[PDB]
Amino acid sequence: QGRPVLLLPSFPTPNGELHLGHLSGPFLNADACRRALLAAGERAHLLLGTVGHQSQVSAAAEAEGLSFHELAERNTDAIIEGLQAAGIDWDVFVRPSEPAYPAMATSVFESLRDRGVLVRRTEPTNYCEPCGRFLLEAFVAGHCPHCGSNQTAGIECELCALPYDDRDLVDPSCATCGAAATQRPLTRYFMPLEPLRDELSGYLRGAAMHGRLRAYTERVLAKTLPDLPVSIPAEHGIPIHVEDASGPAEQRMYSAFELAARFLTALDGFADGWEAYARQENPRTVLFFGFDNAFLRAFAFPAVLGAFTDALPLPEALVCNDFYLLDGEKFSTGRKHAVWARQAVTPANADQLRLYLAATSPDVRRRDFTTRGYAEFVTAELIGRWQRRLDDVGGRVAEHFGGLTPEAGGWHAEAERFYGQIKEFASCATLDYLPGRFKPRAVVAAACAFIRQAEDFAEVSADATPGSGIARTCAALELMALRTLAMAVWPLAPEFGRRVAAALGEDTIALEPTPRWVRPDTEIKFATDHFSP
Ligand SMILES: Nc1ncnc2c1ncn2[C@@H]1O[C@H](COS(=O)(=O)NC(=O)[C@@H](N)CCC(=O)O)[C@@H](O)[C@H]1O
Ligand SMILES: [Zn+2]
Ligand SMILES: [Zn+2]
Repeated sequence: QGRPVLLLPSFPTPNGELHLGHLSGPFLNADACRRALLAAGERAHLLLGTVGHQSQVSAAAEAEGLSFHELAERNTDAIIEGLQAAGIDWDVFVRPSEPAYPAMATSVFESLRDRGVLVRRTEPTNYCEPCGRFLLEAFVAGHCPHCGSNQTAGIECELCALPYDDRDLVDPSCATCGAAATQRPLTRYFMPLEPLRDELSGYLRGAAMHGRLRAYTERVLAKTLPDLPVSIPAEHGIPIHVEDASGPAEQRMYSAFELAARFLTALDGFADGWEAYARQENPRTVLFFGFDNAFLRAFAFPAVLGAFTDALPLPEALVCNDFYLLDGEKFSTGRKHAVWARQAVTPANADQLRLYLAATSPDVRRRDFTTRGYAEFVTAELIGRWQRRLDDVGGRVAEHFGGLTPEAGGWHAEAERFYGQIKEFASCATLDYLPGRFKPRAVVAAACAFIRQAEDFAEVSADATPGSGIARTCAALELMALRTLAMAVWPLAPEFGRRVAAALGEDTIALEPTPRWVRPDTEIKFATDHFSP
């Protein structure tokens, strides 16, 4: 397949900086996926941005005193710096004020309205008379009807992500003044999703996702599908005129409806013409997101995108994660419970921190970050054992082979077994970086177990008869194993992988199931200080 791969992590909301939970979720997942795809010889492009309108930015802008626009651009700068600190690369980044964006968003609404996909509905909607505003998205507080959580923003429940109508939010209240909501009639544009039930079912049946997300899609599809809000009264946003409206006629595009337009604006800038590129290159698209975005990315995004265009296939894989915890409580921008990326990530610890977030990847469970757990990983595992193998193999190559990589001679049983272990590690790495079954956590665990297998084999190498062919084989295998480690961890620790690679005399290592020998006579000198405690 010569198809290019589009990696589309969630566009972070520019109401703050990124914390380590963000990194541990869609951003490290998408960057490591991209890197493994490049290492396997594919074309891979990560599309990013903070473009769009989220009501959280408007609300944060009120409190902070700034305008929506100032606050989004300021936080976009900070988000960009944290991503670069963590080694997250991108092929395009769409800022909140991208001039070509509103045309794109408007094109999607008008094209859906004109083709009959949308409706205008009038219903009683929560309103705050003292504040003088309708109570929706981030401006309403209340409880999810499915799970009872109060971690909501109108139709979005952070805990279960199960959809529901605005009028179903339990115990609504003004999120600004606390007053219990009353009501007012309002007329808004909606996109019904229940007509699309068969298309969405079929689309998701053929998409790749893990079982936790699959079972979520089944719970969603076990009830009727709410209408997706399209328009909304708000101070900021892409304008939408609502005809024959009870309530304000001049409204805005609801953020959830913007998802398709955010994607295509990014692709348009990356390709200089998104629609020609889509039809001529037939890209594969891979989504990365946290579980609070599960409805938005498994349902609302394909629904809107697929009704707008067929120039590109809908995303073939959905790489969903749960929330990273900090000392047992979720990383939270709002609640200011966080370790911030700009403050904590340095060139010296980027590789080891990415390795640790992957070793603890909150893939199907919320998992915990503590500074203790992280520090012990660095010193005991990465230094105490990964660094140790490099040194042990390196110094014994110096001691017994004049620092040159020997050429494998004959074999015996212990070499068979170790080579077979090298094959199982290499195989885990090629498979578990795949978009279709992305599990970096298993690659790190396979690395740790492999280091221990290599520690056993060092005993075998130490006891081979000096000067013999089997002694050469053992050393060639020990080098082959370190070459395979650098191959296997490169997507997560690219600087560490590149440095071990160059000590083995290679500028790049293909990501592949077949282990390779180190070139005989290659001078072997490893650095002693890859990681920093
Ligand atoms: N503690 C945590 N651990 C692990 N992942 C976490 C996380 N907190 C957030 N996330 C995930 O990080 C992604 C971005 O988070 S976010 O800034 O709040 N923005 C949003 O959720 C939506 N505004 C994205 C809209 C879009 O994609 O266009 C989102 O995919 C979110 O799910
Ligand atoms: Zn109020
Ligand atoms: Zn819920």
